[PDB]
Amino acid sequence: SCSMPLGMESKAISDAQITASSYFTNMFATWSPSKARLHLQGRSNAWRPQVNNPKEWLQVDFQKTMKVTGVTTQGVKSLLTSMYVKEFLISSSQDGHQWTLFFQNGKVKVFQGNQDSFTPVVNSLDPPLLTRYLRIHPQSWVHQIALRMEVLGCEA
Repeated sequence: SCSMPLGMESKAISDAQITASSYFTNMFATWSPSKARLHLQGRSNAWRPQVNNPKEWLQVDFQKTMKVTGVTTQGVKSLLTSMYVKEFLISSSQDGHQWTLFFQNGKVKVFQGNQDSFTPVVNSLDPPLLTRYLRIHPQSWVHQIALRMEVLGCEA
């Protein structure tokens, strides 16, 4: 039951609720955090940080506690170039300042993400997170960090 899309694609999570450490901008496109939406089509249809390094993060504030049972991620093709995140970490917070990394067997879980530019990949959170804030941390990528995502779960 608890595997409903929490609103990235459908826009139930509005633009103001999605933030990042940085985003890439130029006069061809604006790859803002609010473009990080599963299946989004268009000119600048993903989040890209301004630099490619593992200190970058994308954040979603659900604005209330949600039960999170999984995440779906996708890359983008732009200007003939596929860009996707291959591996990533998840952290979560209830307040927004104190962040807990998602662990498995007593250390940080490294999620295996995408292997192409348009196939969505679902990763489960076991045990599920009860959380207001979720951050995704790119650890490895092909060509450029690029993300479109969905969060899966239910109300709590």
